[PDB]
Amino acid sequence: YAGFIQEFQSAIISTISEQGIPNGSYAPFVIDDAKNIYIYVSGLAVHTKNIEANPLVNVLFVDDEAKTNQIFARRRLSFDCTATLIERESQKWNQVVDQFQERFGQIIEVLRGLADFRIFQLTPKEGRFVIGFGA
Amino acid sequence: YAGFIQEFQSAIISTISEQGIPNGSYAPFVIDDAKNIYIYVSGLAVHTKNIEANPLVNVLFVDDEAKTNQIFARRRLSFDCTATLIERESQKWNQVVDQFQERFGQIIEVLRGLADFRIFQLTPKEGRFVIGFGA
Repeated sequence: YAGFIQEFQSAIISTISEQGIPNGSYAPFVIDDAKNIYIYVSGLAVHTKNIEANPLVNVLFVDDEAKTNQIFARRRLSFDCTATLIERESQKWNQVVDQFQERFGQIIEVLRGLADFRIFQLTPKEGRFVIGFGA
Repeated sequence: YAGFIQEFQSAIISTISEQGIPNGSYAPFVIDDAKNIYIYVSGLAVHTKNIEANPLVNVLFVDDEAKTNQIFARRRLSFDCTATLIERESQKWNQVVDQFQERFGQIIEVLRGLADFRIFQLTPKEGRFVIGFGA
C-alpha cells in the first residue's frame, strides 16, 4: 500500500468544523524518508479552518474512477489521522516544502514566498486497504 | 453542476461518527428527475454507521487526478447535505434502486435482492464549485 500511495499526487481529507459539519476536500501531499505524511493547504480553505479547530482528519487515497471498471470495487486506502501544524520557516518546514517543490514545481515557489499556506503533518493511528469489494 | 455531476459514477462522502471521528469514503449515486441526490450503501460500512448516528454528509465530486494538469486546481464541486433514510421497498425506494440498476447493472440486482443496503437521500444545503485556483 505504500506502493499504492505513490500513485497519488493528492489525498482526500475529511475534517469537521467547529459547528460539527463534516467537509471533504483534497490536498497535495508528500511523504518523507521516515514515511510521515504532510499536506500543504491554504489558510482560506474550509479544510484548514476545520483542522485548526479540530485536529482529526481522515485521509483517503482512492483510485480514479477512470481506473475503476466496477464502481462498487474502487481500490482505496484510508487512515484515521491527527494533524499537527509545522511551524512556518522552521528547518523541518523548509525541508517539507522543498519536497513539495520537487513534486509540484513553480507554484510552490510562489506559495512558500507569498502565501501563509500551512504545512500539517497527518499522523495515522489506523489504516484500512480495500482491493475488490469491501464495505 | 448538472453537467459536471453527470461525469461521475460516485461521490466522495465525508461523515462523522458518534465519537466524533471523521471519515471519507465513496458511494455510487443517482439524481432523479426532480434533481434529488441518493446513495446506496452497505449496512456494514463506517460511512453508513456514521450517517445513522449523525445525518450530516459532505458530498464531493472531484476530477480524477489523471484529468488534472495542475494539482492545485482540481475541478470540483461539493455540497453540505443532510441525510434521510428512504424506507426499504417503499415505492420511492424501488424507483431509486431501479435508477441504480440502470446505471450500474447486475450488481444492483444482487444487492437489492440479498443485501440490506440503505438508500439515503442527501439534500444539499450549500454548495461550491471550483474550477481553477480556489481554496
